[PDB]
Amino acid sequence: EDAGLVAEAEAVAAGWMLDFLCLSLCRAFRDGRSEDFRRTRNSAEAIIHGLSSLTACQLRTIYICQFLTRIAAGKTLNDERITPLESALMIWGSIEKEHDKLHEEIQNLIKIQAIAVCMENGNFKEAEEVFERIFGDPFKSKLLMIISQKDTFHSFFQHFSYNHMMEKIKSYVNYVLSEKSSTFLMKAAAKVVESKR
Amino acid sequence: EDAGLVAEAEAVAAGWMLDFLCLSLCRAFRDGRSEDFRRTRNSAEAIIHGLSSLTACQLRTIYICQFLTRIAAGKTLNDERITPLESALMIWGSIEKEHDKLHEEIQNLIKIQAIAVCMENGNFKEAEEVFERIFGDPFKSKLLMIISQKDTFHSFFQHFSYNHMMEKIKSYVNYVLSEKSSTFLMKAAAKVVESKR
Ligand SMILES: Cn1cc(C(F)(F)F)nc1[C@H]1CCCNC1
Ligand SMILES: Cn1cc(C(F)(F)F)nc1[C@H]1CCCNC1
Repeated sequence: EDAGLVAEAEAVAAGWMLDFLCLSLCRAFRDGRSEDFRRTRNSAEAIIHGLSSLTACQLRTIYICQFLTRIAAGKTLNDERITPLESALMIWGSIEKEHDKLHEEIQNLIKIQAIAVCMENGNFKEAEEVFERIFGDPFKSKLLMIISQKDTFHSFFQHFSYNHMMEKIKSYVNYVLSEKSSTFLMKAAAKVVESKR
Repeated sequence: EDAGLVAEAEAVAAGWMLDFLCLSLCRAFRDGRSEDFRRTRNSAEAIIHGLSSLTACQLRTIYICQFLTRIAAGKTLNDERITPLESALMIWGSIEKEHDKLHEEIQNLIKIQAIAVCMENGNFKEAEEVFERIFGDPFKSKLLMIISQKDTFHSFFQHFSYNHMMEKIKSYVNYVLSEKSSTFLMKAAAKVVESKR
């Protein structure tokens, strides 16, 4: 047995499992299946840990899974003092993707919602700390005012709402879902199902 | 999109990942790759948690993975007071397999080694507690004597040694390895490697 050619096959299968788990994480996120998302995320992290080295494509995949995990935990709320949406905002800006009108839309919605979710939980000191971390040198003039006067139900927040953020993210998720829908593992699995029907 | 036919495909792929991870756990166990075994075991447990229901074949697979994890931790040495080899002995007796001459050989070696590893760590009280749990109503007359006189280097233990146990287990592992070597995921992965060479 050639240990090298066996490890090479294990690496090909690890990459195949990663793409399938990303696709399952995207669908669970879109479908609102919380427990399924939690279980699939655990499987993806374990598969990723087995891989010693990742390609640029695989890095993009794991970063999407990490971004979705953070968005899923936004209203919850580890190793750092930053909030889950602030953490999603760092991932979002570092994913190797085109910075189109949808990228900026999601980015500003996450920035706004990182503050709004603190205010809605009654954490006004945290909203102030999140604000200074996100804006420390376009909407800063308005947000500082809203946070200062503790106006949780300002009309600005009703336009840039959690649902508005969640819909823009869910439409980004649908593009990733169409791109990876043709990956090896899911395509081979769907073929088996159709053979039984 | 038919949510039912998507979940069906996800279940087919989960079963495919389980067989591949079992095969990778068997090879890592046989190869002495401790860290690889640890990482693959973590991946297998996460995949198993995603599956709501398992077939008899899949139950046999997870039980082999659990048995190997326990054997790997035998000289270490959670939720119970039983030792890892005592736990391997419960799995061994409940795996749906033929009780051949190799089954009884592995069983008696595990029974003997569950006591011997306690004595070798200087845990003579634990060796006595393990003995009464394993024998509480063939070698009991001899083992009680060896444990009573704290004879860690008795010739009985040199015949039924950790290596003797480990070799019989490694030859069982090789039969499982030949049986699952033809599973979908590993066979498809190996085909890709040969296409590149
Ligand atoms: C490394 N990694 C991969 C993933 C996954 F989302 F599953 F893709 N998640 C993590 C880590 C990132 C830091 C916090 N803990 C989890
Ligand atoms: C359920 N399960 C599956 C496996 C695996 F070995 F990965 F196959 N291990 C467990 C559990 C068994 C009880 C102790 N903790 C781990």
